[PDB]
Amino acid sequence: KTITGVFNSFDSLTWTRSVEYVYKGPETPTWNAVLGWSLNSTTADPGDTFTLILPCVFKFITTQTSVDLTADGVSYATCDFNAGEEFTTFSSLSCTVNSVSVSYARVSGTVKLPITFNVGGTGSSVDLADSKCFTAGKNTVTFMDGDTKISTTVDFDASPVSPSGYITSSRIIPSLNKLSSLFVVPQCENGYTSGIMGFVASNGATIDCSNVNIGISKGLNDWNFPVSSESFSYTKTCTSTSITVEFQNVPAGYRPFVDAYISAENIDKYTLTYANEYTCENGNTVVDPFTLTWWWYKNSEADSDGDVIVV
Repeated sequence: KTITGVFNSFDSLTWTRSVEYVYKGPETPTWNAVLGWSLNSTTADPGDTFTLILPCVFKFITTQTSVDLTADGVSYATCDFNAGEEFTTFSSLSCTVNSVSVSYARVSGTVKLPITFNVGGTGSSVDLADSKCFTAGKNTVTFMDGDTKISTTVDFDASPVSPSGYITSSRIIPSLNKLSSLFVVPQCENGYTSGIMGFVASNGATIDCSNVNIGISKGLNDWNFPVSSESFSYTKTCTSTSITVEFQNVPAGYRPFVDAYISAENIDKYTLTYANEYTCENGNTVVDPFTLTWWWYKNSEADSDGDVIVV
C-alpha cells in the first residue's frame, strides 16, 4: 500500500558555504533541507511506499541514488532521489519502508537532503515556469507529503551581477552528463536594431544542437534569468563547436538570449567565447566579445576575472 504523512516537519533549510561558492543564491550548492519524519509499525508495513514532492528543486547535490530514513543506527526506510532537472519543475523522493531485525512501535528522526533550487537558467518550459518560484529576500519553501504541506522560511540573496550588462550562467544537468549554458544580451532599454549573440566552445566543450533555446524575454528575474520566451526575427547557425544567432528588431523591455546544452566530459574546465554585438535603437553598434573559463569544480580556489564556476 501507499502511506502518507511520513515526513511531518520541515525543520531547517540552510546553505553550506564552499571555498568556490560565495553568495547564497537559490541555485548555488549546497542547500540542506532537514526534515522530520516518523513511522508507526501499526500503520506502515515493510514494503509500503510513500513520496515526497519538492517543488522548485532542480536536483540533489549528491552522487548517491538514495538516502535512508535512519535513527540510532537503524534504517527504517530508503528514499530514491528523482531530480527535476529539465524534465520537471519539481523533484521528488520515492520511498519504501524497510524490514528491520528488531521490531519497533513508533520511531522518528530527521533526514538531510542536499539540494539546489531552480529559479531559471534557460528558455525551456520547466525553467521559465520556475523562474517565477521565488524572489530575493524572504520566502516560504514548502514540500508536500500526500495532501499535507511542510514548510519553512528562507532568505535568498539576489544575484550581485547588474541586470543591464550581459548575463552568463552554466548549470550541470547530472543525469544527462551535460551542462546548460546561457547568454543574455546587454540591455537596450529602448529596443534593439540588431545584434549577434552566442558562443563558441573550446578546450573540451562541445555544443549539443538538439537542445538549444533562443528567445526574447520580457525582463529577467532577481537572478537575471529569463522569465519568458517570445518570438522574434533572427537566423541562427549551430554546430558542435559554435552557436550564433543574428537578430533584427527587438522591442523595448525585451532581452534576447540563447542557451544550449554543452558536453564537457573529461576535464576540469572548458572555455566559451561570446561574440556579444548589439545595436540599440538609434544607437551605434557595440562589439564587446569576451571569454570565460567555466570550472566543473574549483580547484583554484574561488578565483577571479574570466574564471567562473558552474552550478
